[PDB]
Amino acid sequence: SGFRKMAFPSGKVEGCMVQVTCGTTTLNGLWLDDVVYCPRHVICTSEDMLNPNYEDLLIRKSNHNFLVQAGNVQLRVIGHSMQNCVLKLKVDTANPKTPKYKFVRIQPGQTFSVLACYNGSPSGVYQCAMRPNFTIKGSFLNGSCGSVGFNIDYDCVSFCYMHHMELPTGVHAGTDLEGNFYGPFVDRQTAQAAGTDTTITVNVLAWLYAAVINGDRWFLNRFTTTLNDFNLVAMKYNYEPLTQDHVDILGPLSAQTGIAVLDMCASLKELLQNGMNGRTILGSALLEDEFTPFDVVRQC
Amino acid sequence: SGFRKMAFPSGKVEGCMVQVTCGTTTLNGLWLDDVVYCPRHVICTSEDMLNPNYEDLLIRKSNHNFLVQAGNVQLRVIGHSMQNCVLKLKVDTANPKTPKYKFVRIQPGQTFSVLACYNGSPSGVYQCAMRPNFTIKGSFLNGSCGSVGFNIDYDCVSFCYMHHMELPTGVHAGTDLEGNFYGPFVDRQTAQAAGTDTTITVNVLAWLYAAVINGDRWFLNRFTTTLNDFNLVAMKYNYEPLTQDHVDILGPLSAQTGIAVLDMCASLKELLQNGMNGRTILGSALLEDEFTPFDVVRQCSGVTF
Ligand SMILES: Cn1c(=O)[nH]c2cncc(NC(=O)[C@@H]3CCOc4ccc(Cl)cc43)c21
Ligand SMILES: Cn1c(=O)[nH]c2cncc(NC(=O)[C@@H]3CCOc4ccc(Cl)cc43)c21
Ligand SMILES: [Cl-]
Ligand SMILES: [Cl-]
Repeated sequence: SGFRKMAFPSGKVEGCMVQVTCGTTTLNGLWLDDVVYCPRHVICTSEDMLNPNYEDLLIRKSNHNFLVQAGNVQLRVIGHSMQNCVLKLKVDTANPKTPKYKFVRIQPGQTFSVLACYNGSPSGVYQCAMRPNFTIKGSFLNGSCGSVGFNIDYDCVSFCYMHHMELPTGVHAGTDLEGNFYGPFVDRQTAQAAGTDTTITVNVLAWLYAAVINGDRWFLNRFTTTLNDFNLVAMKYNYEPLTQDHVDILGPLSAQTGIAVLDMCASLKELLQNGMNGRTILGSALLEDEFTPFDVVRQC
Repeated sequence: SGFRKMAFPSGKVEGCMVQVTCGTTTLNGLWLDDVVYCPRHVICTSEDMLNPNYEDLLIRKSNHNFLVQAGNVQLRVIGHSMQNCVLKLKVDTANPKTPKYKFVRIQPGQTFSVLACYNGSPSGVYQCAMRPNFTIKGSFLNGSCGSVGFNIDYDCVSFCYMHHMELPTGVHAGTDLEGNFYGPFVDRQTAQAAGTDTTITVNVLAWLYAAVINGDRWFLNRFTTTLNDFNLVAMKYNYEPLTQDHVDILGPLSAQTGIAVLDMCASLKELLQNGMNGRTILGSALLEDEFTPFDVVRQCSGVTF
């Protein structure tokens, strides 16, 4: 029993965190096998950030302009290349702590653990979701660039996010480990803004199923809804559309609790209309949307 | 920017988790130096749990009745003894991954990270507070016993909790690493209940300071209060009393934000009396009490381990 926002154990990722310095800029890098991945903006000074020409800035660097520190040991950089917005530094030592890993690009609504780091040293771990507007609501201070997001389903680390930037609203933007940004963001200090964010409907439904599994039913009602009527209502509260894929994904939770997906949708419609009336669901007075259907099954 | 419920990095503790099996029961153990610590109820059948005589149950076991597995390697148990509600299994190999550590007993209101484990394998990490009623609101399934709670202070892991039991309300009870329960709980399958809980006032104030640091100021007001008047309000709303020690601990956050502790108390009094009026603080519609003043300072300053 209980239901917490739970992160994956971070040890496998801690053993990969290094500090990358280029000139006056220092940030984090991810050391896997003989390559250190880090945001390409490590080659910029604050005066290069409006319209950096990364190819031009990079061609001017030699391997010895990149200082990589793993613990108290300096690694030797023997090659460098850029892939999209990530810089890949080939080093002369394979990381002995490299876990089994893969790089995965995630979709909005997906969750992952973030190991926030400064100067190549882990500070804490928390759970995040890729918002529908392609930002993450992280907790990152200056120096956190290069910190990564990951999942560890079945002993293999799937790296899905590398932190690059903080937007004016205090939310965060980054890339997958192939250096492709999530959303329409660019690694430039030009004016950028997070688009209007919305609630991850399929995750709210998964979390209502978690509440039923954990013994709470107060929010259920005798009604059902069509999928289209549900979407017409939910969109009025800035909820993401629920697709037939989402309905299918909620199938196992529906079978376990005995509550049809569209019957849970009718409960959600009523919660949006009424609020909670002084009650809570799984210790929350708001509808939680950063648990996926997969997370609920894993935790419950 | 941003403020998340953040756990300590768990790697130092992951390297200590092992699986302990005694007969049909399998749970987790913590392997530090040449000793594996686990709940003493690993030796009980469900019927023994109704009214266990742990000394009598233990004298019937040999070292070979405890199967300890660290990853895919079986450790050799060469001794066994009980300390309060923990069983200590001496093994023939010191854990090469033993971090610098200490065993500390925490007080209600203190937070810690929990590394939830099953079959000696870490599954998740989350941040908990020891409630005023000595329970923790954890997330634990069958097989999670022996999972531990900890903090990291510099490069030293301070182990403060070992999981033993789930209570009927779905909250959790356990011991420190010396086997002393937090709360009036016993390791027996007999009627037990979590007592009425209260809110950790000093932690709510710390989280209001975190909200101010992150730009959420709507709840600030021109008023101040006295510690006695505030405590009359805290008592009325099932909040823990705020002491001068709590006020002193919040000193740095008060100096940074420019909001005196009793000025923030006046904000909290108004929130208790009026609610949030449709608003949220740090994405919450409830007053959060599982961040200590130290957690707020640490998260807002980026301390690493
Ligand atoms: C400077 N800084 C903070 O104070 N809190 C941060 C949390 N995360 C990230 C950063 N920094 C950034 O966002 C940098 C500096 C500003 O401009 C840009 C523009 C583009 C890119 Cl890719 C990176 C950055 C942080
Ligand atoms: C059995 N079980 C679950 O289903 N979810 C659990 C989460 N945490 C703990 C346990 N288990 C317990 O509580 C066991 C079994 C029940 O009886 C008692 C009585 C006293 C003590 Cl010390 C331990 C236990 C879990
Ligand atoms: Cl995905
Ligand atoms: Cl402090």
